[PDB]
Amino acid sequence: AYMYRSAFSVGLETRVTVPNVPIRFTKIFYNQQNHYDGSTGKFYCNIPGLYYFSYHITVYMKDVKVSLFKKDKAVLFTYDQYQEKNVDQASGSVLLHLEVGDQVWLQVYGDGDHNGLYADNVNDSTFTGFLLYHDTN
Amino acid sequence: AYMYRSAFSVGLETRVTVPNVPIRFTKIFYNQQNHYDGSTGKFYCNIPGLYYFSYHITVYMKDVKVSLFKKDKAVLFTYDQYQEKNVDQASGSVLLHLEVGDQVWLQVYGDGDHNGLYADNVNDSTFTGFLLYHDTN
Amino acid sequence: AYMYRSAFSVGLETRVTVPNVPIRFTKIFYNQQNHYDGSTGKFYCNIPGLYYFSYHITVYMKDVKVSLFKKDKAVLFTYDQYQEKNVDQASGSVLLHLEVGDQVWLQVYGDGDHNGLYADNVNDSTFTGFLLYHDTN
Repeated sequence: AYMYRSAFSVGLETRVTVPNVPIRFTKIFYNQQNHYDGSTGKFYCNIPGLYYFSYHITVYMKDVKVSLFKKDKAVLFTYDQYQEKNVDQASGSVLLHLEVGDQVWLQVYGDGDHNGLYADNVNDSTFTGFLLYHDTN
Repeated sequence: AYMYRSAFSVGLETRVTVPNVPIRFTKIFYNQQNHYDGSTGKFYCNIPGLYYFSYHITVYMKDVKVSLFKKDKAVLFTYDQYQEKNVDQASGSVLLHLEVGDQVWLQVYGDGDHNGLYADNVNDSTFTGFLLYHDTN
Repeated sequence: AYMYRSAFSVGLETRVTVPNVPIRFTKIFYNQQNHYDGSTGKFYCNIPGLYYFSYHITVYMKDVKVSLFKKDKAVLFTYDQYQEKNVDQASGSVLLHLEVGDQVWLQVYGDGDHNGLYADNVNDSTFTGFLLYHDTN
């Protein structure tokens, strides 16, 4: 007996250094409905309703700005004013009503043409989302 | 066909500098049931049950302490020790069981009578909450 | 009528200084089904399904690494790079599918043998989780 379900939880373990593009998380904690696509780093709404989104990422670059995108524009914009060195750790959560076809993803902005020396890492960056409430009916 | 639903997600983009008062988030990501009131900055429970709350805010002041209030007292107290440059970015999440009429809001405390020069900003601070489980019945 | 429900939200206020062991949160914001055991500091899955987990903790030690465990292995590994003052404030969220018997808990690692002088504190660290989707049936 079918139930309107949609959720995904994905990570990176590190590498976030490319700006202006959708961050493509490939570590899958959960993506049963395959509504999230690691090839594009985008979540595709296949069920209209209220979704909850949450992310915790580590960005390796200077003056980092994080944007959570819905459809084609930034709906959430993070600019941690407490950025030290060339590493930024941003997080956020929000509820977004989505229609079928609506896309949601994360994107970073900043300078990485002058990054110091890397390190061990093994630090999980995550992007999660799930359908809270299915629309009308 | 009615369903016990209650959720809200609101932000500010910036303005939080006044302490001791409910932070009035006015940017509405979601507030369909209008259980959140931007005039008071408080969420009003209209359905008894278990609620999840989550916030990510940036506070412009020193020696900042953040409190999530339920009814009339702080249930969550955040005093990040990682403060420096008079810019505190506190976050938190918790599950609270609420009864009809219970109010929930965020409140900050600190010294804002010696803040340096501002900046571009454009940094979303958010307050989100949703009914997870409706009570008994 | 029975509803497959399972959620918990617990905190500490301060203490986390001992590494390698499951953090025992004892402040109960919610633990109605008693699925979280404050004695062992572990959540026990009593209902198979999709769970959302969220945590915001403050660790008092140096070179702090944080791990969210599922059953016996670390699922999430948080190694905040912007650490200082021997105080690490880590947070994370993720969705995990669990089977009955599966245990989930938080554990920290790091050097706490030589920490500086404490302070007021009163800083709520939290560990929360809830069943999102009950399994098949």
